[PDB]
Parts: sequence; structure tokens; C-alpha cells
Amino acid sequence: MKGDKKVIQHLNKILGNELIAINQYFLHSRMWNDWGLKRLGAHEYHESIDEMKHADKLIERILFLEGLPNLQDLGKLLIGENTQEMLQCDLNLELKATKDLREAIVHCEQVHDYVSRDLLKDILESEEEHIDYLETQLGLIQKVGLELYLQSHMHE
Amino acid sequence: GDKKVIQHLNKILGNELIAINQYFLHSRMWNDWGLKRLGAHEYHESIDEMKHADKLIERILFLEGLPNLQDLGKLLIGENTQEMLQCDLNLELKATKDLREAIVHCEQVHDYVSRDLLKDILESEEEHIDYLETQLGLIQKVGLELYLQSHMHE
Amino acid sequence: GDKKVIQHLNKILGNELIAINQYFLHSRMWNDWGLKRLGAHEYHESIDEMKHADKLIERILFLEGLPNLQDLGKLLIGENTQEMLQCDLNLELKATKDLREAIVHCEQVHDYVSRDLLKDILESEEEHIDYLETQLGLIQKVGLELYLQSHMHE
Amino acid sequence: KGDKKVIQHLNKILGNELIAINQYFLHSRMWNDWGLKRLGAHEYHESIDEMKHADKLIERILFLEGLPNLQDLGKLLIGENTQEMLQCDLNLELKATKDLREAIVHCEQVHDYVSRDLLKDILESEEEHIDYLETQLGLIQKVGLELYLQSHMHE
Amino acid sequence: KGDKKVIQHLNKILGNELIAINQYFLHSRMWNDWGLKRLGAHEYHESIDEMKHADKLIERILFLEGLPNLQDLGKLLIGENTQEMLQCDLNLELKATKDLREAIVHCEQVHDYVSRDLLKDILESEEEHIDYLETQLGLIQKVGLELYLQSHMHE
Amino acid sequence: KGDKKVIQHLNKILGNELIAINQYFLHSRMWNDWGLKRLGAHEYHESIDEMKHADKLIERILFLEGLPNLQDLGKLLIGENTQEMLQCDLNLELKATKDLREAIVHCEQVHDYVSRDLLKDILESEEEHIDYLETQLGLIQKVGLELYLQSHMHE
Amino acid sequence: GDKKVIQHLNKILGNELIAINQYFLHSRMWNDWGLKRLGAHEYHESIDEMKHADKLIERILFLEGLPNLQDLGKLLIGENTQEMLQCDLNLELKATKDLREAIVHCEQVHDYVSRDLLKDILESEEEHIDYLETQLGLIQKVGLELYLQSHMHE
Ligand code: HEM
Ligand code: HEM
Ligand code: HEM
Ligand SMILES: [Fe+2]
Ligand SMILES: [Fe+2]
Ligand SMILES: [Fe+2]
Ligand SMILES: [Fe+2]
Ligand SMILES: [Fe+2]
Ligand SMILES: [Fe+2]
Ligand SMILES: [Fe+2]
Ligand SMILES: [Fe+2]
Ligand SMILES: [Fe+2]
Ligand SMILES: [Fe+2]
Ligand SMILES: [Fe+2]
Ligand SMILES: [Fe+2]
Ligand SMILES: [Fe+2]
Ligand SMILES: [Fe+2]
Ligand SMILES: [Fe+2]
Ligand SMILES: [Fe+2]
Ligand SMILES: [Fe+2]
Ligand SMILES: [Fe+2]
Ligand SMILES: [Fe+2]
Ligand SMILES: [Fe+2]
Ligand SMILES: [Fe+2]
Ligand SMILES: [Fe+2]
Ligand SMILES: [Fe+2]
Ligand SMILES: [Fe+2]
Ligand SMILES: [Fe+2]
Ligand SMILES: [Fe+2]
Ligand SMILES: [Fe+2]
Ligand SMILES: [Fe+2]
Ligand SMILES: [Fe+2]
Ligand SMILES: [Fe+2]
Ligand SMILES: [Fe+2]
Ligand SMILES: [Fe+2]
Ligand SMILES: [Fe+2]
Ligand SMILES: [Fe+2]
Ligand SMILES: [Fe+2]
Ligand SMILES: [Fe+2]
Ligand SMILES: [K+]
Repeated sequence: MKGDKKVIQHLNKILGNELIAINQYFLHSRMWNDWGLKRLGAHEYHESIDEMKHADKLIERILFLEGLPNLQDLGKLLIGENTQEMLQCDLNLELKATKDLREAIVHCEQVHDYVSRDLLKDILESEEEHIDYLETQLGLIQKVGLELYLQSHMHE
Repeated sequence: GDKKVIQHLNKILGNELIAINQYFLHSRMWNDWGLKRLGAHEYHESIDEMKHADKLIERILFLEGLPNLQDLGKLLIGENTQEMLQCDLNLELKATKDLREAIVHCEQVHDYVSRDLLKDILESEEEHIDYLETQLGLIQKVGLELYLQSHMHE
Repeated sequence: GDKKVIQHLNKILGNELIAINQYFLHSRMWNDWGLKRLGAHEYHESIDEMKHADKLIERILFLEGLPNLQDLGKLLIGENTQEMLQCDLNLELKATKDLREAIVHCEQVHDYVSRDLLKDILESEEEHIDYLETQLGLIQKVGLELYLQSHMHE
Repeated sequence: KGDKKVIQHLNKILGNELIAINQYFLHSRMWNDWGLKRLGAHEYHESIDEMKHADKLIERILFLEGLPNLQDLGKLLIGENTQEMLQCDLNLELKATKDLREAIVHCEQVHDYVSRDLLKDILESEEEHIDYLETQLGLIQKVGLELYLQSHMHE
Repeated sequence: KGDKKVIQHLNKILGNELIAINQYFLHSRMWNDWGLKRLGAHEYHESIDEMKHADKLIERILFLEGLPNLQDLGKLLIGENTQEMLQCDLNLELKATKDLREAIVHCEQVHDYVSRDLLKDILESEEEHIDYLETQLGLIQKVGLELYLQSHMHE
Repeated sequence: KGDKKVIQHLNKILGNELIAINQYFLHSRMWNDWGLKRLGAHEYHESIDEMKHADKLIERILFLEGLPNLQDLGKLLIGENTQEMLQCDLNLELKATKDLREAIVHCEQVHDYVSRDLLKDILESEEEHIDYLETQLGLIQKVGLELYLQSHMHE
Repeated sequence: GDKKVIQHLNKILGNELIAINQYFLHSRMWNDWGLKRLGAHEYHESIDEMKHADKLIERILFLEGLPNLQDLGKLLIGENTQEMLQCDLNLELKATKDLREAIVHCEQVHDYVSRDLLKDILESEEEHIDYLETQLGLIQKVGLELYLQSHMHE
């Protein structure tokens, strides 16, 4: 059973996005920890872990479909230099990720690879949860102010 | 923090980032082939490199450096079990060479805490070399097929 | 219920009924030969198809159709381990082709609950394909006798 | 018998520990008196950490047949508000790590590797303390003094 | 805000505690170094007792709006052997109880009854230490030094 | 793979461990035979400690593709009474640590930092053993031989 | 204590001291090679000989002799698994010959407690011989590579 060439290419594209997010969120997590914003650092670590698990599932699916997972190409990390920029960078990355996920799902439907579609939909649900988290945090910065938002995320 | 020590630390970090991906892919390849014992052990090697990367990142930030997670070097991906193990060994031998050079520099500028971190990583890499050389020796002693059979089931 | 959806569900059900019997017989043949790990695994494949058949029967009755448990198609029975595994693989590949055609039809008439049921079965069949292709690949990598030895004891 | 200059170095490190014990203990109780109990508890634990380092150095000096010096207490850097107290602690820690590096150099030179390893363990702990202090000073810059204090009022 | 002379007295008692902490800690580690572990353990516990007294005095001084003095460390009385060490501790304790009685008199004079009660609790503890020390010196006389040391080798 | 002279050093340290295993095991069983059971038990644990060191050295030598030498057994220093046995153990330990320091120098020179760390760990344990031995000899001087023996008759 | 009995006991002790070191090194060789089941079993054989040595030392001291731990005879170190097992067997057969001669002498001078100790040691050596002859028999019956495969994993 060789999967569809274009589906495998789509899955490798989603994998590439996951690989960017893993590193981006891990660095942001450790930056927040370095700054003593430990609640932010812990949450961002868990975001990184979630992307690691997505990457794993994509790697497994690609190999089952007799494709070659691409872990060599690492795209541009969007690294902020303060809390507001870092969150916005994560949100920008997530919005790119979901655009790619939708185009991949379209392709899966068109060639009847419904299992790959379901996997991508599961990932998409998790990325929209991440967008929900990010948009809410940026909203909280507007509502309570940056300094109070940072204070709320100093201690776990 | 010393700028050349931070360069070294970022170099070691770069080596960890390659190993993470190389071992993770090799792990999932072995799993796809039904060599589940190899796949599980290789996954655990990958996790070990993730932990090393984490400590390096934390140290670089403490020393007010910028950790480099952007530049991913060349993955050494084998096409069968014998090549995969040799690729891992080739990577590890390069990693320990770089570790030794980084330790020298830490000693020279009296960064004894960075040296101790790198020595802990180096002991872990030498355990990995021990594992890899042992597996390649077993392939010579029992043959490839028996070695694979012995790593089919967990 | 849509008439052509019910026909598709009854076709998938027919595929499950073939699979139940083929896998159950293959299981008991392996147990008779003393290849108990294969017999146990094949027994669980048969049970999985039984559960799919149950879910299809229940769906057909909900949609006010008549489940067809009377028509049993051709069992693909092998005479040795390699043929049996390939017979199972050939049956699964036909099964996945019918499931995709049934899903296309469910989407067309907006029977999204039937589509979801068929998608869940499809994921289970692709896991069975993954298992079967892996086993055939292991036979190539370690040879038939070692593969059989590996599946003698549970 | 130990190397005489190694024992001198160990007694110098011990002297730094003795300053830090008292400085941190007083800062802790000042923060407790002011009702900044989270700062007070954390600083108490810094003081205890230095007490344990002092103990290990005393034991090592005695094993090497030296005389531990608990008599000469150097200058305590006592701040008058939270920002100064943290800065005082950081100033003390930086002097402490400099002395530790010079002691390790000397241990290495005379092949006293066990003393080196003891001082390296202490150095790891002092750098963790520097990490804590630099982080707190950075937090004061990022959220402001009053929020930083409020966050350290209750345990 | 407390009486200026009461605060001075409390700082004087605190100064005696800080000498005692360091003298007893060193003596404890000297006895451990010699393999007289029962003496070492007991002397360690005496040192901890003084640390806890010092803490209470610091807290009381800060409450009374005084400045605790952890900077001034008086003369440690370090012995060269078990008998001298025990006598050194006893000499220090007798000086300490003298200063405590004078501080209590002053607390009474100015109606600082809470500071008085704190100092009386500390004094009770010091007289228990004196009881311990005088009893050990008497055991050395009754069984001999070598038997006394043997009895305190193993915990 | 491993440095030829590093392997030589490791085999030298291993040789010293092999002497110590047998010397301490025999001293233990002599003390047991004499009814000095506390001495015999402690000396047994010293022997066990040396066995674990030898094991680690053997494993490291094999990893580095050297040939561990368990064939060459140097001179056991067997005493005739408790004081001589302790001094024989101390003489052996002091030769052991001298060799360990020379091996660490050589590991450092050729960047075998993992072998250095292993040898430093062994060195720390030998210095603990020296601490024990020097303390026992000091106790014999402080309380006398007969009381020292009495204290080590019963576990 | 009979002077000739003590000489015999010191001879047995000397055999134990060779065996401790030979089995301990063979154990760590097998571990280095990744034959962990062999390595663990050989470790336990080494420990068994340590315990025999201890009992002999205690008996000698009770009989007012001097235990000789200074003279270490020739270790028979093999270069591969079959050689190592044959080296162990050669040592054991020699050990049992000396044990039988020591027992003869104990019986002759009526040292029945020493005899009973040596008989206990001898029963253990004959069990070791049973193990070694069996392993060499297995190498003949299934072949070296399968024998090795069977002792890779604990
Ligand atoms: C910058 C690169 C990475 C870093 C720093 C990193 C770090 C970590 C850390 C610290 C853990 C927790 C390990 C533990 O303590 O148990 C972890 C877990 C894990 N990592 Fe990574 N990782 C990285 C990249 C990756 C990649 C590229 C993959 C896969 C393609 C991956 C897959 C996983 C998986 C599957 C887990 C277990 C998660 C779970 O089941 O909870 N990681 N990683
Ligand atoms: C101003 C001087 C000091 C004060 C106020 C002080 C206070 C304290 C306090 C409150 C404790 C906790 C005791 C307990 O609750 O059991 C303690 C423990 C301890 N102290 Fe001090 N101390 C001082 C100086 C020292 C010095 C100079 C040393 C050694 C050279 C030392 C060694 C120790 C040790 C080893 C502990 C036990 C820590 C543990 O294992 O948890 N202290 N001290
Ligand atoms: C190359 C020489 C030797 C090596 C590497 C060695 C190694 C070891 C090791 C690793 C252990 C287990 C220790 C633990 O983990 O607690 C042990 C136990 C022991 N050793 Fe040795 N050993 C050696 C020689 C000897 C000798 C020469 C004797 C006595 C004459 C001896 C007597 C014992 C005894 C009685 C035990 C405890 C066994 C038990 O009760 O299970 N060993 N040895
Ligand atoms: Fe994701
Ligand atoms: Fe597409
Ligand atoms: Fe799904
Ligand atoms: Fe995400
Ligand atoms: Fe939050
Ligand atoms: Fe690593
Ligand atoms: Fe360099
Ligand atoms: Fe460390
Ligand atoms: Fe590694
Ligand atoms: Fe099915
Ligand atoms: Fe249709
Ligand atoms: Fe569903
Ligand atoms: Fe199926
Ligand atoms: Fe299997
Ligand atoms: Fe098993
Ligand atoms: Fe310290
Ligand atoms: Fe110096
Ligand atoms: Fe250490
Ligand atoms: Fe500190
Ligand atoms: Fe905090
Ligand atoms: Fe007191
Ligand atoms: Fe007064
Ligand atoms: Fe009271
Ligand atoms: Fe007292
Ligand atoms: Fe007593
Ligand atoms: Fe003792
Ligand atoms: Fe040793
Ligand atoms: Fe050398
Ligand atoms: Fe280590
Ligand atoms: Fe030792
Ligand atoms: Fe034996
Ligand atoms: Fe005879
Ligand atoms: Fe018996
Ligand atoms: Fe044996
Ligand atoms: Fe076996
Ligand atoms: Fe294995
Ligand atoms: K607030």
C-alpha cells in the first residue's frame, strides 16, 4: 500500500510545521523560565510537548504510507524578545499551521485517504485550542495590562 | 558568560538537535519494520538527547547567550539496521570530539560548572557508544538475521 | 435510510463476515501447528471483525434496512504461513476499497453518522494492513523459519 | 597533611560562607518583619544552604590537618530595602564565585582533586543562587517593585 | 519601639549566641574528626540550640525597631583537647548567664516583660547546658579521662 | 580506542584494588577470629568497597578495548596485631592515592574526562578510608589500645 | 590443626582465588560483548567462589593456620565464548581433583569437620561442572550462533 504522493507531501509539510513549533515553543518556554515567569514557561513547555506528539503521529503515518519522513528541513523559528512578541509569534505560527492543515485535509478528501484526514483533523482541533489559548492571553494583556499579566504568570 | 564558551555550548546543542531527530526517525523506522525492541531503545536514546539539549539551553540562557535551535546539521539516516547503527555511532564519535574541545575551553577560562555539565553529557554519550559498538559486535557474533530476530519483540 | 447507503453497509458487512471466518480458521490452523503467537493474534483479528459486523448490523436496522448475514463470499484460505498472511492482506485491500466507495456515498447523501462509523472501521482495517505488511516484511528480513520460531510461544 | 595554600583557600571560602550565613539570615528576618514572607522563607533557605557549605569546608579542613577559621567575620552587606538587599546578596555571591575559581585552580595545580570536586559542588550551588538573584532583579524591572513585593507577601 | 538600653542588652545576648554557635560547631567537628562521635553529636545539638536562640533574639530586636548586630563576633574559646573544650564551653556559658541576668534586670526595670520572658527561657536553656558541662567534667574526674572518651566514641 | 597509557594507568589502579581486596578481607577475618567483631565487620565493608572499584575499572578498561590484568597480584601488607593491621591498611591507601593522582593527571592530559571522573570518584572513597584509618590510630593514642579493642569487640 | 590439612586447605583456597578472578573477568567480557545472560550467570559463579574462599579462610584461622591470599596461580582466560567455557571447565576439573585429595587427608587424620566443609564445596563444584558440560553440549546441539543468541538478553 503506497500512499498518494501528494498526500505524503502534504503530511511532510505539516510535519515541517510541527518541527518549527517544537523548537520555537521550547525556546520560548526556557526564556520564560529564565525570566522567572514560571507559569508561562510551564504552559509553553506543554505546548512544545503537544507538537512533539503530533510530529510522532505524522512520522508514523508517513512511514505506513511508504513515504520518507523529512526531519532535515527546519523552517524559520519566530522568536520573540518579550512576552507580548513571543505570544504573537506563536499565534502567527499557529495561523500558518492551520492554513496548511486545511489544504492538506482538502487533498486527503479528494483522494479518499480518510484516515489521513481524520489524523489531520485531530491535529487541527489541537491547533485551534492553541490559538484559543494564545488569543485569550493577548486579550488578557489588553484587559489587565502587561505588568499584571506577567505577575499572574510568575509563580506556578 | 565567556563568548567562546557560549559558542561551544551552542555547538554541542547543535549536535544534540541532530541526534534527537536522527534517533527519533531511526526509532520510528525500526517500529515500522516490526523491530520493536530496537525502536524502543532508539526512542530512549532520542529522549536522552532531548534532555541534554534542555540543559544546554538552560545553561546558555543563564550565561546570557542566545541558544541556537534554528540551524539543524546533517542527519545521518541509514537504510537498514546495520547502516542505522553505524550512522548513530558516526554521529556519537563526532559529538564526543566536540565535547572534549568544549571541556578544554571551559577549563581554560575557569567555567567549571559548564565543564561539569559537559562531562555529564560526555559520560552519557560514551554509554551510547558502548551500546552501539556492542550491537555491531553482536551482529558479527550471531549474524544479522538472528540479531534482528532478537529485537523483534519487546 | 438511504437505499444505496444500506446496500453499501450490507456490502461492508459481507466483507466482515468473510474476514471473521477466514481469520478464525487461520487462527485455529496456526494453533494446530503450534504457532501460538500467530494463532492468538489472528484470533484477535477475527474478534475485531465480529465487533465491526455487530456495529454494521445495528446501523442497518436503525436505518430500517435488512441486514444480510446469508450471503458469504469467498474465503481466502492459505496452506502455509506466508500464503495465509498474503490471503489476509488481499482480503483487507478489497475491504478498504469498498469502505472508501461506501464513504463517498455517505458523504454525497449527507449520512454523516454512517460515514463516521465506516471511517472508524477503515482506521481499524488500515491498522490490520500495517500489521500484515509488517509481518511479510519481517519474513523477508529474518527469513521464514526465524519468523515462525518467533511466533511459536506466547 | 594537606597543601598549606589549599587549606588557606578553603579557609577563605569558609570565611565567605560565614559572611553569607549571617547576611542572608538577617535579610530573611527583615523580610519576615516587613511581612514579605515568601522572600523571608526563600532567603532563610539560602542561609541554610551556606551553613551546609560551611560544614563541609570545616570537615575538609580538619581532615587535611588544618585549623578552620570561624573567628574572622568579614563585612556583612546589609541592604535597607528589598532591591538593595538582593543587590547586596548578588555582590556577595559574585565575590564568592571569584574566590572559588581561584581555589579550584590551586587544587588542580597540586592534584587535590577531592578538594576541587567539593569546591565545584559549592560553585554549582552559588551559581544557582546568582541565577535566583539575577532573576528576581529582572522581575522587579519587568513588573515593577510594588507588584514584585506583592507577589512575595504570602507563602 | 523598644527601650534603647533593652535593645542594647538584646544585641549583647545575641553577640554571646553568635560566639557560642561557632565555638560549639567547631568543637563538634573537632570531636567528629577525632572519632568521638557521641561528643560531636551532642555538641552539634548545643550549637543548633544557640542558633535558635539567636533567631528569637533577632526577631525580637526587629519587632522593637532595633538593628540586630550580626557583624561583631567576639573571641571564640577553642580548646585543644576534650577537657579544655568542655571547660571553654563552660567558661563561655557562665559569661552568658551573667549577661542574661543583667539584661533581665533591665527588662524588669522598664516593664518590658515580654523581652524578660524571652531571656528567662534562654537562661533556662543555658543553665541546662551548664548542668551538662559540669556533669561531664565531673564524670572525667570520677571515671578518668580515657574511660570518659571511650564512652563517647560511638553513638 | 582508549589511550594506551590511560589503560596502563587503569590497570595499575586495578592492581592496587586487587591487593586491597585481599589484604582487607584477610584482616577482617583475622579480627573476626580474634572476636573483635566490630573491626572485622568494618574491614569487610572496606574490602567490599574495593571489589566494587575493581569492577568499575574492569568495565572501563574493556570499554576502552584494553585487557584488564587480574593476574598480577602485588604484595599484601598483613599485620600481626590491630595497630599494625591499621597501619598496613593506611600505608596501602597512601600508595593507592599517589597512583590515582598520577592517573588523573594523565587522563586530563589526553582529554579522557570520563576516566578522570571515575578515578576521582575512587579517590574520594580512598580519602574517606584514609580518614577512617587515621581516626582509628588517633583513638588508639587517645584512649589506649585495650579500650580501643574493647570498643570494637561487639557489633 | 593438622599441618598437612592446613596445607590442603590453603591449596583449595588458592584454587578458589584463581576461579574468583577468572569467572569475574569472563563475566565482564560477556557483558562487554552484550551476552548479558552469560555475563550474569558467570558473575554468580564468581560470587559462589568468593563464598567458598571465605569459608576456607575462616576454617584455616580456626585451626591456627595462616591463610595464603598472596599466591595467585594462572588464570585461564578464553578469547571467545566456547574457549571461556572450556577454560572454566578445565579449572573446575582440577579443583575437584584437589578437593578429593584434601578430603582423603582429612579422613586419614580424623578432621571430619574440615572434610564436611570440603564435601560441601565439592558438591558446588560438581554443580558448576554440570552447568559447564551442559552449555558445551548445547553449543554442539544447536550451534554456536544460536547458543549465543539465547544468552544475549536476561
Ligand atoms: C529542540 C528539540 C527538542 C527538545 C528540547 C525536546 C525536549 C523534550 C523533553 C524535555 C521531553 C521530556 C522528556 C522526559 O523528561 O520524559 C520530551 C519528550 C518527548 N519528545 Fe521531545 N524535544 C525536542 C524535539 C523532539 C522531536 C523533534 C520529536 C519527534 C519527532 C520529539 C518527541 C518527543 C516525544 C514523543 C516525547 C514524549 C512526550 C509524551 O509522551 O509525553 N521531541 N522532549
Ligand atoms: C547567625 C548565625 C546563625 C543562625 C541564626 C543560624 C540559624 C539556624 C537555624 C534556625 C537552623 C534550623 C535549626 C532547626 O530548626 O533545627 C539552623 C540549622 C543549621 N545550622 Fe545554622 N545558624 C547560624 C550559623 C551557622 C553556622 C555558622 C554554621 C556552621 C558553620 C551553621 C550550621 C548549621 C547546620 C549544619 C544546620 C542544619 C541544616 C539542615 O541540615 O537542615 N549555622 N541554623
Ligand atoms: C577481582 C577480585 C574481586 C572482585 C571484582 C569482586 C567483586 C565483588 C562484587 C562486585 C561483589 C558484590 C558486592 C556488592 O554489590 O555488594 C562481591 C561480593 C563479595 N565478595 Fe568479592 N570480588 C573479588 C574478590 C573477592 C575475594 C578475593 C574475596 C574473599 C577472599 C571476596 C569475597 C566476597 C564476599 C564474601 C562477597 C559477598 C557475597 C554475598 O554474600 O552474596 N571477593 N565481590
Ligand atoms: Fe501541532
Ligand atoms: Fe494539495
Ligand atoms: Fe480518528
Ligand atoms: Fe500547536
Ligand atoms: Fe494563566
Ligand atoms: Fe547528547
Ligand atoms: Fe575552544
Ligand atoms: Fe555537576
Ligand atoms: Fe547520545
Ligand atoms: Fe472489519
Ligand atoms: Fe455508491
Ligand atoms: Fe463517531
Ligand atoms: Fe480487518
Ligand atoms: Fe510478532
Ligand atoms: Fe520471554
Ligand atoms: Fe555557599
Ligand atoms: Fe592560590
Ligand atoms: Fe564529588
Ligand atoms: Fe550562595
Ligand atoms: Fe518568587
Ligand atoms: Fe544560647
Ligand atoms: Fe542595663
Ligand atoms: Fe512566654
Ligand atoms: Fe548554651
Ligand atoms: Fe554521655
Ligand atoms: Fe568504631
Ligand atoms: Fe579502592
Ligand atoms: Fe602517566
Ligand atoms: Fe561521574
Ligand atoms: Fe580503600
Ligand atoms: Fe569453589
Ligand atoms: Fe595429603
Ligand atoms: Fe556440614
Ligand atoms: Fe566453581
Ligand atoms: Fe541458559
Ligand atoms: Fe538487545
Ligand atoms: K496583583
